[PDB]
Amino acid sequence: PPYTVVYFPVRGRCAALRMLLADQGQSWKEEVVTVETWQEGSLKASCLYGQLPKFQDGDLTLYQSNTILRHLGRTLGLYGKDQQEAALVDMVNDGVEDLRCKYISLIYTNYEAGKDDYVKALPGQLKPFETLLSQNQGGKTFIVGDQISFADYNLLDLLLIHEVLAPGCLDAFPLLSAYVGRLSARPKLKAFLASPEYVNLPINGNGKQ
Amino acid sequence: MPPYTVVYFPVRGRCAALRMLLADQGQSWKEEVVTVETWQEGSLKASCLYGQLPKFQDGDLTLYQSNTILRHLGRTLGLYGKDQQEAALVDMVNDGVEDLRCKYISLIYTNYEAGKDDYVKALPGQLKPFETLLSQNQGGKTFIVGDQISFADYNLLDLLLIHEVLAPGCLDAFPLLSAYVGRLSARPKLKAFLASPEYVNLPINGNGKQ
Ligand SMILES: N[C@@H](CCC(=O)N[C@@H](CSSC[C@H](NC(=O)CC[C@H](N)C(=O)O)C(=O)NCC(=O)O)C(=O)NCC(=O)O)C(=O)O
Ligand SMILES: N[C@@H](CCC(=O)N[C@@H](CSSC[C@H](NC(=O)CC[C@H](N)C(=O)O)C(=O)NCC(=O)O)C(=O)NCC(=O)O)C(=O)O
Ligand SMILES: [Ca+2]
Ligand SMILES: [Ca+2]
Ligand SMILES: [Ca+2]
Ligand SMILES: [Ca+2]
Ligand SMILES: [Ca+2]
Repeated sequence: PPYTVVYFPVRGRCAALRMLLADQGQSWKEEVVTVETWQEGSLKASCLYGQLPKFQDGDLTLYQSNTILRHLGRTLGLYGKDQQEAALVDMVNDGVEDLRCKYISLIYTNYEAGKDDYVKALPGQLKPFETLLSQNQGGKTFIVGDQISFADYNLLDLLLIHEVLAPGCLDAFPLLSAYVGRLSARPKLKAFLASPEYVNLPINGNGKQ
Repeated sequence: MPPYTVVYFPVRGRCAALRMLLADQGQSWKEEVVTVETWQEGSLKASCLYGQLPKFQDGDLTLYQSNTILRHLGRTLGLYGKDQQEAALVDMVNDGVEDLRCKYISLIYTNYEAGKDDYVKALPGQLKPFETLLSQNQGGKTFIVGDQISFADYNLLDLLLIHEVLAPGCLDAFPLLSAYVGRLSARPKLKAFLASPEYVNLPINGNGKQ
């Protein structure tokens, strides 16, 4: 396969790029890194920023989950139709990463005491994505433009993991709700999301969700 | 009138790198300044996509997210690598810059007193990947990716400048980063901008800490 994904046995920051690859019919190899192997230190020391994911595209080695998403976006034509739409794609993805950031901070550093405040704040954090859908073909296509982009895969994962954290959190948002259903029904993606490759990995590395 | 408008607090902050980019590229822009009082009134904030600044206008294109603005100017002004592989390396650098900027912002705004010594102790391990990247590209003598400037250079340069204010001499451990700061800061239009009142008379951050 042209691609290799190197990561812990978790969905985490590789979930969206895996959905992208599956949906696009691309083949890849998973190199699973155990925490025992990670704690040994040598792989970590070799990583540019001492972190995973690490990704290989033939001779090219990449780090940074959003670098991997933008690279796949660029090379597979999942980055909008022109420079103006590419900027809108980036603006969506940077917004997804900000909330993913907040989610990861809750999960790994403050889950027991901070979940109440997080869930209370969540509608205000999701509403921008509903507003963006409402301004693009009535929400009937994708988050930017009329073709899928890497930002759609990242937003879709963000929405899925938030439905597990806070069940019902999309019920006030009809366009986000319909978008989750529509993209989740794309045949290759539907098959991936139902497969044990996806279903039998935990969302996060500490067993919280 | 200029095609660009930057809408921000009277701070360098997350606009410093994109302003350096615009000035070094000889582009004109308008600064729209937002006071704390205006921000607190709430109307502008409610109208912002994610409730935050910067906001950037390029004609009728309205953008938010500082790295979105950097990438957009990187596309439209040809500062995004020579091909697809280089563009990915440019992203990889910028995402690393943003991760450390993140940590810097968290120190400055939420934990300066108690956290500064720990931060400064961790800092060489956080700067070293950028020294390593320079060492692997033409011996560190040109740019952070490839042989032409990219938006990631302006963001990294800003990152390095504010860390020298936070931890003077921190680049003494990193000869290629140190020479790089000096070199890029000497580019004539950028040198002029960095010396000018419109840069020097803004604070680095919004809370008076640096
Ligand atoms: N920007 C990079 C981030 C990559 C990243 O964070 N990788 C993590 C896994 S997902 S991140 C999962 C978890 N993150 C956190 O615990 C961060 C929570 C809080 N907000 C904080 O800033 O400390 C974590 O593993 N943090 C790492 C740590 O602090 O030790 C990793 O490799 N960790 C191994 C390591 O660093 O040794 C990307 O997008 O890929
Ligand atoms: N991802 C966006 C970030 C934009 C952003 O953070 N904008 C800030 C100014 S620079 S950021 C400076 C400062 N950060 C902090 O106070 C805390 C940083 C820590 N990591 C945390 O998240 O808790 C801050 O203003 N945090 C926002 C806040 O809590 O009000 C803003 O508009 N704030 C006004 C607002 O939100 O109302 C981008 O890249 O442009
Ligand atoms: Ca394998
Ligand atoms: Ca396409
Ligand atoms: Ca339902
Ligand atoms: Ca324009
Ligand atoms: Ca160029």
